[PDB]
Amino acid sequence: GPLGSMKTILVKNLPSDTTQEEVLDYFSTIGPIKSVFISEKQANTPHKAFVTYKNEEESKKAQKCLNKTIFKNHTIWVGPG
Repeated sequence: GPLGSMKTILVKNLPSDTTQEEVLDYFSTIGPIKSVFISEKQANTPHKAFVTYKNEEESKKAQKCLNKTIFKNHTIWVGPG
């Protein structure tokens, strides 16, 4: 699609001690990633991170392939930014 922001997806529920490199490694299974942002923790809210893919085709596939997968010992949710 035409909007570059779409290449950035939201990852919910990563463990609090997860590193940016670990996110890179896990999400790079789908395709190349430009950047990883682990957001500051919001009060009373699950952890959130944003992964920006090089290609929208791969960000879409990541949502399908990685939603409700098990990252170490946490289930994670993956969807649109």
